[PDB]
Amino acid sequence: KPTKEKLMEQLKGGIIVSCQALPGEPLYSETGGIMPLMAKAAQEAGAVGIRANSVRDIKEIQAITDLPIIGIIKKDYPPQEPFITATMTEVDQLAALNIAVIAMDCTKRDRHDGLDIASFIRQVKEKYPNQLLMADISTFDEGLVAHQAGIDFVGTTLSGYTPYSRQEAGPDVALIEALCKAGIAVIAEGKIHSPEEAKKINDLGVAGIVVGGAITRPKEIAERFIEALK
Repeated sequence: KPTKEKLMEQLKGGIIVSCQALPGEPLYSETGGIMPLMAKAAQEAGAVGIRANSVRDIKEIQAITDLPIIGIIKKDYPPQEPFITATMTEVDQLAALNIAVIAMDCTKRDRHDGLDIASFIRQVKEKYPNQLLMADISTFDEGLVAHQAGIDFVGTTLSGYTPYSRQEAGPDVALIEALCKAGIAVIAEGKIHSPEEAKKINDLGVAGIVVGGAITRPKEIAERFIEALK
């Protein structure tokens, strides 16, 4: 449980690496053991944090690194859309892992539990006052709503992954900058594919930067190489 100040010191000017592989992906292992190696690679490279999904993966990663973890549990709650740490059940399991940050879908979309997002954020903060939280959002207003509700960090991971957000390819640098200017602790995340993009984003004065697929999804990296040849 690092203080926000201490965590901000740790994350500033560095790269957080998202080490995820869902069933169906080439690096998904039913018995685990792959994502911890990815996290180890990130640590050896000089990464300042890890983003990880699932109780299993988080625990395996904790076993090999002391880097702070942003943790999520991806689980569908149909008919509603959110799946990144969608209900208190996922929050509770993540709280039990003793990790630095819990990230969760904080979009404006209808929630399975019927709560408005601000109410849920307040509920989590009331239940776990000592837990730092990150709001995965898609739009500027969603970031503002989450911040006013008491979220510690606002992340841009869902921009381009909701129908009403920016659909264009590449990182949502306009959203990142706008949130930074508004005086919000921003963790830039989503579609950051090149070191050049990462530097541009870092220059905006973000609290942190998460790079995922560009480091830890060889399939997606290879696809981009292959596409350039067409």
